[PDB]
Amino acid sequence: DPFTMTNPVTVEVTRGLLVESRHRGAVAVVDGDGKLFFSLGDIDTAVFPRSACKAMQALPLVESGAADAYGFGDKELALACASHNGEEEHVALAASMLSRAGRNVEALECGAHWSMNQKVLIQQARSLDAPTALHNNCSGKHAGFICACCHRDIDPKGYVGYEHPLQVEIRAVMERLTGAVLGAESCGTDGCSIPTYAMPLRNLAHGFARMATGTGLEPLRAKASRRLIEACMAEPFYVAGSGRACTKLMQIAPGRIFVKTGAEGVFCAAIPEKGIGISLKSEDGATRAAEAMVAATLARFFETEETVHAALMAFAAMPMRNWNGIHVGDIRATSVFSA
Amino acid sequence: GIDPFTMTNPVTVEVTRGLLVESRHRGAVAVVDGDGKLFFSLGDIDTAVFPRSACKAMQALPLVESGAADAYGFGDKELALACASHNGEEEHVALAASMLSRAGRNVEALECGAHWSMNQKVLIQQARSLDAPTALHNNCSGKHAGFICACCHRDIDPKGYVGYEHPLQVEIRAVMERLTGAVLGAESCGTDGCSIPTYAMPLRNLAHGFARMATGTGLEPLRAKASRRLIEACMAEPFYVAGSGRACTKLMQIAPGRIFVKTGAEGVFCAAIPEKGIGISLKSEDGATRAAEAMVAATLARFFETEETVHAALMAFAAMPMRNWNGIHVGDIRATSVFS
Ligand SMILES: [Cl-]
Ligand SMILES: [Cl-]
Ligand SMILES: [Cl-]
Ligand SMILES: [Cl-]
Ligand SMILES: [Zn+2]
Ligand SMILES: [Zn+2]
Repeated sequence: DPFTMTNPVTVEVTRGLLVESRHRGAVAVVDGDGKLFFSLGDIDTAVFPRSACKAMQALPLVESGAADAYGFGDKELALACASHNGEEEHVALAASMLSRAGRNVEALECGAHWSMNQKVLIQQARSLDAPTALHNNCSGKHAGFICACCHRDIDPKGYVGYEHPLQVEIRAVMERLTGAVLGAESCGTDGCSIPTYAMPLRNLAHGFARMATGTGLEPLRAKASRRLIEACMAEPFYVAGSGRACTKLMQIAPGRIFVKTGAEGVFCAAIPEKGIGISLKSEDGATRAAEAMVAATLARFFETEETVHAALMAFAAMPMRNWNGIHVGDIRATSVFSA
Repeated sequence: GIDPFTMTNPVTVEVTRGLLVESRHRGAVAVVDGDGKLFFSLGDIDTAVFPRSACKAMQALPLVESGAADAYGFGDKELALACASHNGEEEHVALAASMLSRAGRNVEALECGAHWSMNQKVLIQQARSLDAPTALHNNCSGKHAGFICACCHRDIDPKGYVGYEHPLQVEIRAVMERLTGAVLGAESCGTDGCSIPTYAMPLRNLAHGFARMATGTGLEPLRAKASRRLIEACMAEPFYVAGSGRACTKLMQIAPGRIFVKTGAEGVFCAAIPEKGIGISLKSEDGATRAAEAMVAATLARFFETEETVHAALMAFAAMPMRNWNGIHVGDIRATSVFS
């Protein structure tokens, strides 16, 4: 009988001299042609990408012509690809995207939530009675969905539904990019009420490598993919925002590194100039582990660019300080990433 | 005297989405009776684990044994707060402030630092009413008020009470060694979130320590009495141990007066069932609170299988639904069959 191997320990969290907690996980690094550069752990069992694949889901917004018809630039494209903090800049831009399609917050079907970022949440609490759908981290993606529908005269009502034309189109796009089979059996409902399709990490990484390089893509999809990847790297605040790893990681080497977090410990990334796509998951779903793992994986490709490498290693290995500012331990990606 | 077998910890908690397991947690559980006999276990219960806040009731023994709690007229709410990782609600803050003032001190005596509530609803209330939190809002402020009170009652200068060789920390090591039978020293010590020592020890020893506090077995009369007072106070005033929305408080409302529980940072739980002579400790390998919560409920449930209403209420913590922002059920967080 075959079985699945136990995932290796990818991240340790120390206190004093001891490992206090440990995370296991898996990483796939795939080039534009589909060759596996590097991997750790189980890259074949299907994993939910959650928000990490928002740039794939943003392809309808661009390919439909809607982004151009509505005058969207890199900030709107980045927001369409974002799990944003719900800061005022994000909420205003989502509202503007909807308004250009003749719609408003009432068209959003994602629901509302308070910021998961503590400083932004404090700001929101002090200025709002309750968040609205615009504050949802997925509001730019859903504004992008609504814009793709309205530009094409598709009724956006029910755009979250499995057989709404928008979800039909997103399945076709993601199957083409990743080569995975996306069906009801491997589908769940995402935090924002749209389908999320579990697929192998190997396929997810391959899909990001294709977006990053154009390999295997028809001309319009290759061009739209470049636009999205470049918009995210050009306006990284709009992908995440203040205090956030995705934003800071895309400020290390401006215009060269694409990253995107997903809920439950997922990260996707790409390095266009190296032809590389990356996907990963921390087995237990911890964000702190996925962040350390994506920085340590990226660092493998910048070892001779000392300033970039040092900045990535500062996310791969990070100090923890207590409320008095005393160093108590570290969160560190393990040696499997440098071997 | 060869070395024990190494172990990979089993999957104790699954998090599903749709038809699939989305995330998984591994961990370990020790259940020990008052005599030190191992009653049930899963995973590695012998490698040292930091208990973090889960052992606050052990650290509260100086407050009671010194005579300070009685000298200051404290009741169960103050004892519970001394044992608490509280939410920083107004009642917790006011009670820590009055424990300090009854000892002739104030917020400036606290050496733990300040933080915003880890509970989101309380955070929102704090943000709307405060420019910044103070040390009284720290989840450990009742414990640290207890420390300061223990010092002041005995005319021990509380300044520097976080330090490794302050008399209070010397006393805490002696208490915790007696209760747990573990060796506590600098090599197995770290600094806690509140700046005091935290000592790694095997889950087996931590569970035994809670079984001893719960039963009195192996303890001298004053320590057995003080331990009863602390465990009873937590069960009597469980809001003061944690607060609104919190697992420790809700778990202590299932079977009033019968189940003691306490969370610790990084996925630790300790528990006791005094009437059954049982102490419990556990850790999620990755540190996730959601896993530790499911594990403590599934472990407790094994002791109440013939008490259907208590069992059902515990099972609702062992397997909990997850809903998205629209209220749609997306999956569940469930303790696995290793608990059966
Ligand atoms: Cl969700
Ligand atoms: Cl294509
Ligand atoms: Cl800490
Ligand atoms: Cl004793
Ligand atoms: Zn979403
Ligand atoms: Zn503490």
